[PDB]
Amino acid sequence: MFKDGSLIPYLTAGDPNKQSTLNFLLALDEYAGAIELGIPFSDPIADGKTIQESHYRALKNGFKLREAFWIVKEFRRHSSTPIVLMTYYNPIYRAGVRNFLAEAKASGVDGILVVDLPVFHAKEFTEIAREEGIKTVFLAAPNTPDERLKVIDDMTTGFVYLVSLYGTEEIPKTAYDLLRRAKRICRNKVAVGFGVSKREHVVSLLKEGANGVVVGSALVKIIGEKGREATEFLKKKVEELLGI
Repeated sequence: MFKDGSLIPYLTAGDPNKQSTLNFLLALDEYAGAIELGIPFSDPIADGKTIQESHYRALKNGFKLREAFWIVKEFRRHSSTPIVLMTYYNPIYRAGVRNFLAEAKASGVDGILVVDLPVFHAKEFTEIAREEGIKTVFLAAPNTPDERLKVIDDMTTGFVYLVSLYGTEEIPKTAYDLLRRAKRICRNKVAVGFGVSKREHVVSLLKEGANGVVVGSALVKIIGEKGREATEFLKKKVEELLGI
């Protein structure tokens, strides 16, 4: 879905507010190869500390499941940059999968990542998304075996998203191991969410096969620091991670 060597900015929808998220996105596009928009949820038991707090914030500031599409609808008015919507199953299962997928397709969403998709509903979900034109994005952690990575790759139409609860300040060997294993198995391109925070992390991961490097934590960190005034600090951090 994105060019090799891509830096993939991740932001939580509505942190601090929807209009502000849109501002940050339009401010990081020039560096992005793709954008990942998260939908805040009550129990983000899969995310790390920093990102869990962005959800806690978004929800505090009054967020609604459909404020995310607005962010995308408006972003499109200026960019074609592929957009992947990140979410927990709950929101989708409540509003209706096909209903949710179709609506995202209308606002401009290209693909979607469901962090905790029940294997019991994975099949139907992938088929529906396909009918609706939404490329799928599946996740894998360091405790994912080669055999599941293969199953994941065969279902994936967008790209495989490798993560690490670990954190860092260096990328843990377990995450590196996961990357190597993924490149050796996945036919789809892969992006890594290993919580980068240093220019040496980006250089190293791209060098090791990561088709794309996601950058969330390091941005959400700043966002939860400067709020609306995060913009400029976001660009300097991105440039740092680029060495520019």
